[PDB]
Amino acid sequence: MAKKVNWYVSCSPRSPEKIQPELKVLANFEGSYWKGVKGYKAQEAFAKELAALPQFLGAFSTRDRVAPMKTYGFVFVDEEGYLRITEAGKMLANNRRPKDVFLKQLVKWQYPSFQHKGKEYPEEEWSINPLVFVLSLLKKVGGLSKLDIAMFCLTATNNNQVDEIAEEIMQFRNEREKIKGQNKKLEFTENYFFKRFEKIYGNVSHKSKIETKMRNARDVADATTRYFRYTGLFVARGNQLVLNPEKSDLIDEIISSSKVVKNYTRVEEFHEYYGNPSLPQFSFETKEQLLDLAHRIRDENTRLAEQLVEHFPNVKVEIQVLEDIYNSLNKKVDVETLKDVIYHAKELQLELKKKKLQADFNDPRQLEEVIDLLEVYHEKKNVIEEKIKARFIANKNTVFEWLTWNGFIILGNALEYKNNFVIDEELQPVTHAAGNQPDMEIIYEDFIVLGEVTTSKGATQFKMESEPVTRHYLNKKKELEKQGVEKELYCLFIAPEINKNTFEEFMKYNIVQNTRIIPLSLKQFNMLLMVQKKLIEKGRRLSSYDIKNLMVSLYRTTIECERKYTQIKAGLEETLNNWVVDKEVRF
Ligand SMILES: [Br-]
Ligand SMILES: [Br-]
Ligand SMILES: [Br-]
Ligand SMILES: [Br-]
Ligand SMILES: [Br-]
Ligand SMILES: [Br-]
Ligand SMILES: [Br-]
Ligand SMILES: [Br-]
Ligand SMILES: [Br-]
Ligand SMILES: [Br-]
Ligand SMILES: [Br-]
Ligand SMILES: [Br-]
Ligand SMILES: [Br-]
Repeated sequence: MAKKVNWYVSCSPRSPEKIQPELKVLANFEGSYWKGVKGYKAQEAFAKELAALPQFLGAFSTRDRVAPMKTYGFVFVDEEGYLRITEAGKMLANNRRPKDVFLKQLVKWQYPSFQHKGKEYPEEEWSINPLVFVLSLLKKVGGLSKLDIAMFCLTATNNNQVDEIAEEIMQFRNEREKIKGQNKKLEFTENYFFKRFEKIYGNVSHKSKIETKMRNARDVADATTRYFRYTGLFVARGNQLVLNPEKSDLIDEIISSSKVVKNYTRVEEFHEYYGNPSLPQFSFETKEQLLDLAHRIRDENTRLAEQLVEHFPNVKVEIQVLEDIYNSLNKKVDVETLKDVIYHAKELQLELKKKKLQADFNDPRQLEEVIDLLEVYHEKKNVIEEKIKARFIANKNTVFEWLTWNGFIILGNALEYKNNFVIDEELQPVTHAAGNQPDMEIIYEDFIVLGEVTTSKGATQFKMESEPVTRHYLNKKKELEKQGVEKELYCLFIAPEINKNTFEEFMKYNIVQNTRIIPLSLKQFNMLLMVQKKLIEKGRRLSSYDIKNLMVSLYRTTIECERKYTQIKAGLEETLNNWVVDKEVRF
């Protein structure tokens, strides 16, 4: 059959925030001829401008990068052959309320559509809003792993199949539980997957063929969870995609008002709807009800801050931003201003939830959980992969970044815990930091620490980290100086095993290029977490000063110590132990 039998979310890119910079470049070619051979000139000029983008300075086809921008309603080619940018594409190019733009586009997203119609996508088989299908399915099955999405969701082609696939997942789960033996369970699962795709791609080395289908499905499932979590309607709970408990009413309305419109065969008529980021218009998107929503979020944020500020006065950072955001309603109260206030207020609530983790970590079980997961990174690669896949959606390299960041939060005192990796609305990890950024920036009152982490080993470690770390350091220092920020910059480089050549390369930059890179073993980093744990046990905790002094002391050792690897290494352990002993904790 030529009929397609699955939908997909693009893997180019697989994480949705990487579209904006592409789209901003593409918007420059609005009004360009973009069809046929006359289309070549503009499309090749675009391709060159895009290859200069940081994310591509590490070779695709232009058509391949543009396709998701068409599928999600940001751009189209009109009937006269010119490239056009929709209002949704314009908003995202300008970075206005991007997660909200994605929510509305992916809620409207349907099959068939202008991009996916005709012979390949017959209405007899196709009538689905993939994101909404998945919201409705989760109401039935609670959660979906990436494998669940690959096995059951992508091959759903009609909104009316929610109940049937719900029933089938539960029957799959009920049987799988009966299979005794973890390995046995893996094989059952894999064979259930093989058979299902068999009846479905029954179309036409067989096994080699449906195994490619299965592999593709897994790939797409990953991308799907990242795009869907980006909207905020979904979050991770362990290794499962689940509904965001704080968006219940919004999710109810989405399910209720979603639809497959039939006006998709001509490009203009379809994009007048699909490219409109005001559509669908939700019940509460009136001035009157947006005031109420803005005020509800303000009260939530206030409640949060006030619970924290007595023991964690660094939340005074978000309290003031909060005041600046809402002072705009003083000047003007219209729907657009309200939307912006509400967008920034949710962003700030997330910032408050990061400081709230400080209070969570007062419970030693919570704190030790972070330590214990970090300790997993001393195990062999196969063990790490298994333990992390069972507890997270994100891969183990991303999770190592997230765990190290939680480590900074446990030590406390920062003004901002700036993860550069992506997290979702429940603070769970999604996508690794970009190649041109350190993994995180922890800003304190009078110093700043970059966190650079890797699970890399030996020469590929040297390979991977020597230039980017020293470059990220130097770019940041440059930026701070241009911005007039009078704070010393440190970089903490953390690996389970720090390679001597990597180490020696950072020592050379420290003394030669005036960097302040401090290489700390995962074991040494975990020691810090244990020192804080014991202090909290005794009613104390580390101060901002304490952390500064560690950074300064270790820094000084890197440049004052004798120029010999073994000496500097032992000097750093010495300095560390002093600091630790100074805390007078049971060690
Ligand atoms: Br980029
Ligand atoms: Br194209
Ligand atoms: Br696509
Ligand atoms: Br098009
Ligand atoms: Br919305
Ligand atoms: Br998977
Ligand atoms: Br099971
Ligand atoms: Br077995
Ligand atoms: Br996200
Ligand atoms: Br604080
Ligand atoms: Br590893
Ligand atoms: Br992994
Ligand atoms: Br990633």
